[PDB]
Amino acid sequence: HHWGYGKHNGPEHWHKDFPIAKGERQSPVDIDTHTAKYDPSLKPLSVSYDQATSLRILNNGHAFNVEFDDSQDKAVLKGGPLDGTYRLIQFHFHWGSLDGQGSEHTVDKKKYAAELHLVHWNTKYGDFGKAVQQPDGLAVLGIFLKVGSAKPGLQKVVDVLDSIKTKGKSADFTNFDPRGLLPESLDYWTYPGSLTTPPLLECVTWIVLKEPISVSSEQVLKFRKLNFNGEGEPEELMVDNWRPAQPLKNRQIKASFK
Ligand SMILES: NS(=O)(=O)c1ccc(CCN(Cc2ccco2)C(=O)CN(CCC(=O)O)CCc2ccccc2)cc1
Ligand SMILES: NS(=O)(=O)c1ccc(CCN(Cc2ccco2)C(=O)CN(CCC(=O)O)CCc2ccccc2)cc1
Ligand SMILES: [Zn+2]
Repeated sequence: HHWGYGKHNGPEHWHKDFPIAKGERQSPVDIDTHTAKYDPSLKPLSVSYDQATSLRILNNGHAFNVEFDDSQDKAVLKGGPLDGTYRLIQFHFHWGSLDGQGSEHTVDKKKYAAELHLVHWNTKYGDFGKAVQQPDGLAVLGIFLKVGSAKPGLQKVVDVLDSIKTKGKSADFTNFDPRGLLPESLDYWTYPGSLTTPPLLECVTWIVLKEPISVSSEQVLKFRKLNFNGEGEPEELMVDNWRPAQPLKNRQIKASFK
């Protein structure tokens, strides 16, 4: 795999090794708020993270993942548009080189500074690798970040990043509560889509929260000090690791709220 976010290996090149990049349900997308229809049949989300067990934080060369114990139903997402139970496996972010870009989804073409993805897999498929082969295999909860006041629940993440500066580095990251990354409201938009990085599999029910979280300039500046490169290689700052909006095609975005 030699895909990335550079001019020579970025999103416009991905289709050559991953032809599904030009598929019928690719993500992210622009959320046109006036065209999304309230669906009164959608249920409230059930975010049940009380028993979450975080384990480790990894710089994988594309972002950093906070990984969870998903060998039992400890942190799960249910309800909303979902049938059944989806286990939290990891979260990560996408962010920009400046505050005016970074998110993958957009809202009436507005780009946020960053976007958090809480990744969950449908337990009816037994493991994540099986789930990604199914149209309802994953549920990703997407949360926009804007720059303003600090997010206290993000600080423990920010302060460990110095220890995973380069690709392949990891660190213990136990006892982290992902509930501190949520906004107050769970109002959301939802639509069927894909992974936003290769292999771009069309296996995701996207649930994008309407309310952004606020993070401080200092917090996002620390994201931007990470490296795409490995240790002992010339520095390539980990910034602009977002895929732009893709064609909506034959899909409808539904809103949980009027
Ligand atoms: N899956 S895809 O999107 O369709 C996709 C896959 C491959 C490429 C080409 C990658 N390119 C262009 C590039 C991209 C960024 C800069 O230059 C390279 O030059 C190859 N080279 C650096 C690629 C890399 O690892 O970044 C690695 C091979 C190599 C050989 C010998 C010694 C060391 C390394 C582009 C897109
Ligand atoms: N931005 S996004 O849309 O939210 C989004 C985009 C990409 C991914 C990546 C998913 N991938 C790559 C992948 C795997 C299969 C297809 O694709 C992995 O997680 C790979 N992982 C190893 C590297 C690692 O995780 O350390 C193993 C996953 C696994 C396989 C089998 C059983 C259990 C777990 C997640 C969310
Ligand atoms: Zn993501």
